[PDB]
Amino acid sequence: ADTVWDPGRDLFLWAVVQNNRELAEIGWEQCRDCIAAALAASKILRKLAQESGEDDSEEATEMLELAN
Amino acid sequence: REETLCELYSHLPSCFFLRKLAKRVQGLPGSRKVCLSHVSEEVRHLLGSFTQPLYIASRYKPADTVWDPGRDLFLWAVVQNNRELAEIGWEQCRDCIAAALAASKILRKLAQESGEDDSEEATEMLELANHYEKQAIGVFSECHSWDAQRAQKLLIRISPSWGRSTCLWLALEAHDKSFIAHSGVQALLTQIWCGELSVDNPHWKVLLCMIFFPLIYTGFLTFRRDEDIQRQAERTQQKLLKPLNCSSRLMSFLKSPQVKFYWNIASYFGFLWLFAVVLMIDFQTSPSWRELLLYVWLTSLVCEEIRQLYHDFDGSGFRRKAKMYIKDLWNILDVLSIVLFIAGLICRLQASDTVFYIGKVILCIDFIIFCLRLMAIFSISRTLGPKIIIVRRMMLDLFFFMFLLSIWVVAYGVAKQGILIENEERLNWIIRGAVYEPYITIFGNFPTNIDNTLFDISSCSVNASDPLKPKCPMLNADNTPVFPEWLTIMMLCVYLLFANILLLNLLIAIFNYTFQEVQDNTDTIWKFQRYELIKEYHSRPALPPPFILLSHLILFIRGVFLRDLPQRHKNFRQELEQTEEEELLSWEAYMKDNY
Amino acid sequence: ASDTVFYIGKVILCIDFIIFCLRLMAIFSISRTLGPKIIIVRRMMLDLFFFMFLLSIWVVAYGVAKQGILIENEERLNWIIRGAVYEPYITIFGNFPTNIDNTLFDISSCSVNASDPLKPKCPMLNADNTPVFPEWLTIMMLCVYLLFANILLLNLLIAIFNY
Ligand SMILES: [Ca+2]
Repeated sequence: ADTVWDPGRDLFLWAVVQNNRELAEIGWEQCRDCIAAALAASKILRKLAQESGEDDSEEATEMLELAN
Repeated sequence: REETLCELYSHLPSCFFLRKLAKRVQGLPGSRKVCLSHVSEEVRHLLGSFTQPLYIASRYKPADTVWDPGRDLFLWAVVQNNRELAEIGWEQCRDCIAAALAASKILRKLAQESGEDDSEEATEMLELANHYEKQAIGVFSECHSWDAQRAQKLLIRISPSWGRSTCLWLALEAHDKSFIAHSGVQALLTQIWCGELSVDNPHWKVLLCMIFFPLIYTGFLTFRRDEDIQRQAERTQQKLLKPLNCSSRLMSFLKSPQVKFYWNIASYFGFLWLFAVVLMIDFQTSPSWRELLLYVWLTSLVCEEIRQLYHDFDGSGFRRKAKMYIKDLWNILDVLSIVLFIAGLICRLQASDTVFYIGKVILCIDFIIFCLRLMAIFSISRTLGPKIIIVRRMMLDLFFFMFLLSIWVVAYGVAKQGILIENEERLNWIIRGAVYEPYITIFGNFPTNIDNTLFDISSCSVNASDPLKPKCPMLNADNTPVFPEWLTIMMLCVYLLFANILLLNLLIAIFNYTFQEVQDNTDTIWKFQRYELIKEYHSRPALPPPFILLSHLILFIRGVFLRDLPQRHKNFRQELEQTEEEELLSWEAYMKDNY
Repeated sequence: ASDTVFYIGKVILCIDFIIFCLRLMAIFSISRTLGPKIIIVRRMMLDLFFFMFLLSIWVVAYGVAKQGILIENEERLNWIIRGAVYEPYITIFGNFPTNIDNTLFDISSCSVNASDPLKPKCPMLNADNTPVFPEWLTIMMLCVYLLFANILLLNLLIAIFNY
């Protein structure tokens, strides 16, 4: 029930969850703490790459390379 | 104009295609007058025996044979292996997902059957074939993202410009691995495989509803109809073609291929258990009642094979049907199994005791053929051609090494029996102690292999002992061999080393190398197999092979009265309406330029 | 306090001991996370089961044929399974000189129906002390079966697990 309002972490999450290589890199420098944000993005990308199933042209290459 | 092109085929440079056409004309540029059908014959031989001819002679720009000028320069530039003149020719084409795959198949077949020259036919032709495969994958993956529901219409139509053949058959006949690893083709194949029933049903639910019939009626299985009419009607309306009714759902569930696969494999296991109990427990002098079911079963199975021969394709020629029917491999296994069973059934009621045993042996061999016909379904692939390419080479190399080992073991055997035994007048002991024992020796363990002393079981005092005794080694003193035992051990060590290590390691090197290449080849083998299952379990009637004659009665009675199943295949091959066709082709030409 | 369940409880405690001794090895080898185990356990167990099914078909075929050709109909069902699925299954692991165990009459008794004390029925004889079926066909068939079962399938199994 903390729920702080940080505008830096909104564009970064919105750009990570749709797999945008060049729009999350713009979003990352606006963040406040950047050792938690990168690791949270890496975990979201690896889980979302795992549970795709159907399409493996996107979810393997793009998502695992962006997570690394 | 016509015949400007005929001269264009006349001016072709020296190539393997030109050598084939020159061999055909028996029964250099500018001299000849090549008719187009003479080309069209060899084009069919490279493209496949299935398709219709491309060029009807003196029927140009008038048995479809549409006149498209885009597909002439592209074919003329592909068949002479021009990397930079077929790329110019490709953008002038009308449909470019069929053209690239047809070019890929022509290049791979022409690269295979060259034989003599392998500087050109390996590198240039296989690289160009992979190039056009990649171009087709790029165009289709551009088309699939934009609409995702017209792409499946695009993969299944008939193009008249390539011999009335569909794009999917050109794709999977030439073994294009990266075009079938793509997602849209797999979604289309899963949509065919699941049939009337909607996807996302889990695996166990299908079998559990196959066990209990009203469980499907209780809403346990999602279907295509209900989900489609629930989403389609509501989504369109709220943002702004009949309901399945009382007794149709039973036939709709029994028409599915996925359920039909399980209901055929269970009956096949039942057949194997029935034949296993009949062959061993009760095989009486007279045919018992249990053994009659076997004969009724086969009769139904032979009628099933005759119906597959009739209505797998619609070629309308008896050579045209049988020539492609025998080109299978699973059908070959079935043909051999039925022939062995018929020979057994001829011999089995001889009423003379001499042939009663031989018939039982024939039925045992037929059982081995049936139990291998099981494994053919889940492991081997359908195509007759690619098997020979590796079976011949590896069997030939195996035979050569085996011959090389057999020479060595015969040498060791003849010498070893030569040195320590008096001339033997019995020929059976010669082979039994010269080829048999050194052959069995090399597989034995090295401490066990030392079995050497003068006199244990050999008897030689009066000629030879008849009850299974070899002649003794010659003795100088009482209980001694004139030949020292340590020379025998030294010679056994040399023979054992050279035979045990150096040759067998080469055998294990070759077989293991193929095994590692085969196992490490690909991950798309199972996906390719799915498509091999889909056709045969698609066409076959619903009811299992015990009651398949019940389906044969209806389908045979319907066949001669009024023509039934007017679309023989309606989920694979489709003939688009002419008003739709142009709008369909224009969309993919736009997507090609955008790509 | 009833003797029937006193033995079953001891068996249950032995299985519980096996679970405790594996709970030892879980500490020093395995990892905590439940999820990543299934990703490889499911695939490798499924591939293993498919190959094993493929081998079982072949050994059942060889067993049913081999007992089919040289024996009179057997009225006892236990010897059918015991000499059709058990012996070809134990054969393929044996050494090739040891695997040749073939002659007409050592331990089989068939003169009056079947001998009850653990004797299979004899192969049929035409002459005295001879099989009507030649022994070299049995060896030739054993060589084909032994080659195909011993090499080609098990090398694929060892290829996957070793990979
Ligand atoms: Ca068939």
